[PDB]
Amino acid sequence: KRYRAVYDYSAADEDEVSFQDGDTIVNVQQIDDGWMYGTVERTGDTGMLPANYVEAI
Repeated sequence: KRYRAVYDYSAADEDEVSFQDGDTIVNVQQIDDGWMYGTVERTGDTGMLPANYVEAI
């Protein structure tokens, strides 16, 4: 269920999350081909994140 961010990402809107390279994303569920939903542990931010910006741990 855990992923690691490989690049920084800045949320475009309220439903996305922001994160930094190296952040762990947990409780990840897949939404579609482009997008997952999960929580950036370090900030507590939960929401949509682009799948290309993370990798499964």
